[PDB]
Amino acid sequence: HHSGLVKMSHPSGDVEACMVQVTCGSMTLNGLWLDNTVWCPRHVMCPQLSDPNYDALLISMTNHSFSVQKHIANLRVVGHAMQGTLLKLTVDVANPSTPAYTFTTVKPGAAFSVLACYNGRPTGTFTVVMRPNYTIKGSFLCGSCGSVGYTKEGSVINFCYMHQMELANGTHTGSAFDGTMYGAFMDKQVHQVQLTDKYCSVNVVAWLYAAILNGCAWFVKPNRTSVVSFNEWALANQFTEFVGTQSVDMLAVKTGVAIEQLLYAIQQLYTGFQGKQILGSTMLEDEFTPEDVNMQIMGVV
Amino acid sequence: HHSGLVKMSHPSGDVEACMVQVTCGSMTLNGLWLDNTVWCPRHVMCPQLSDPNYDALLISMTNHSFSVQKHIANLRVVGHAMQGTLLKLTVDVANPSTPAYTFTTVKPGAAFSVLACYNGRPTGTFTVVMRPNYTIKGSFLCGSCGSVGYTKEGSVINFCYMHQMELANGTHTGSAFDGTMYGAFMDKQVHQVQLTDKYCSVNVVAWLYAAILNGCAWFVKPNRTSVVSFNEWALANQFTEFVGTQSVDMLAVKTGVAIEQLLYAIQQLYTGFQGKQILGSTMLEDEFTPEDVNMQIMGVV
Repeated sequence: HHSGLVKMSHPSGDVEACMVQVTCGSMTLNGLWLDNTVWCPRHVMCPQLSDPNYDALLISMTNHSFSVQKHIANLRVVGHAMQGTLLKLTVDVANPSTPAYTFTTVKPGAAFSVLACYNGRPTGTFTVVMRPNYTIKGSFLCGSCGSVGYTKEGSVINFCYMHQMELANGTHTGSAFDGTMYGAFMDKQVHQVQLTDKYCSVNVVAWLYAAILNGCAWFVKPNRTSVVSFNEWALANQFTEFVGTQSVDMLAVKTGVAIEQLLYAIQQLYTGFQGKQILGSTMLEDEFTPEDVNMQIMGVV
Repeated sequence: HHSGLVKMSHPSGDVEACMVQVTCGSMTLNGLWLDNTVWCPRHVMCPQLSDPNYDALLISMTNHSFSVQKHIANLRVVGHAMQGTLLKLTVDVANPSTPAYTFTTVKPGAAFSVLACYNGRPTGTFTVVMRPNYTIKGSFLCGSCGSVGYTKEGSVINFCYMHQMELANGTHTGSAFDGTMYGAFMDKQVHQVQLTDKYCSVNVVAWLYAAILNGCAWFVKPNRTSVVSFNEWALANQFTEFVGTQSVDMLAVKTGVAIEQLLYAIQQLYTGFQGKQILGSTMLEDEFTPEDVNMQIMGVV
């Protein structure tokens, strides 16, 4: 039985109309063009990208150091500034396709859509969850820096991610549009310690509820673990602590299974499934959120 | 270690600009508006959708039976015709956002992108493989009929799917734009036998090669099975017969592992992984194609 659950991304139209190519000397990557501002990673200023002095690089630059092309036009740069790990270029024309938008920060376990681009040309879209160590399991190649991740509320786009790097274990990180990197990472071509990932408990619970909404419920016993008792279990077992939400509450209402019944389940399943399947998997799945389950299986925003 | 592989869809921009809402009396669904033609499922003509007479319904209709709204305008219908399970409405204005496009038929194991829509409003994009029983494991709700699936070559969009139904096991099917349904299915609200699914061998091979390109290769032995010998194995074991492609050939070249080495591997792994993992899974994965692996891990179109 198929669960109705797929990795689903927002439609990328509105964001595609905001992507440009930024070139500063030898280096070329993607930017995001909203109003009269173009955002892009600052290492576009760098030739030898290990321990570089972006402050010195920045001052070395004038407005004519930066070339910005729209492929999906040429924008004249009339300003330049650095904010954390991003450049903030000002251009003479405002993007007439600028969406209604905000900037935001995504939190571990939250999902968002990524528009992957090369040379300012949109090439693919996918959706990820911010992991607990502030990486994502994306699909990025050389030239992908500057691709953006975003959520959408109504017609408003919430930009949350500008892509910056691949870590040794093949995951990816980038920055928020305040210029801070997610996690403790730095935008230099240096060795960095990746933190440990954890299962996202709220999302494993969402998934068990998705199984239930598909008729799969052998793992539900009457037993129960309190959130508090579970959260002390979690800290010893590479699970995040669990924090409930109204979205998880809707699922408990629709199915009549209590959060605490599944917290207990997680505790048992972690040790072993015992040769059984859950939604065609034999390991806990934490890549779907309570909102994904509410929307895709029940129609609920 | 993360493999760099995600379920990746084309950017949906060009197609979003082609989606409209079609309403005929009580029933509302999505259409695809290219040039002066709007395509939509024919059961929009139906009130009691079991054993309906579309031929009689069709004749019962005039041009003023059909209302077509663009939300992402109102199009006057000046023609109407039925082709298999689709209506072909002619409208007075041609879509000025019409992409370069073709129609095509997708084959089992091939991947494509779906733009899911409600009331003519794009709401999500995802990517699927056409299964061997001509269903897809999608994410569709009431009102989703008329959403479209498509591939993309260069700037040309290859429309291959217009969504029609959910089968009892939770999978989905629809038609090609010649109006034929995929598989033996019919667009009536009646019981239908679903055929058996099979593992897609070419795609399990692509996946084992993706593991190899990520350093994971414990399952590679020197042993070998011929395609022919494997294809006779497959017919007894719910695998598709394997047909190689140049894309699978590139992977064999880049890694120096022979197709036949992995065909043998599949044969052993099918019985059991023996408590080992492959790319973080413990079952064979057939949802990624040789082209997905070539593009996402190596940059190769």
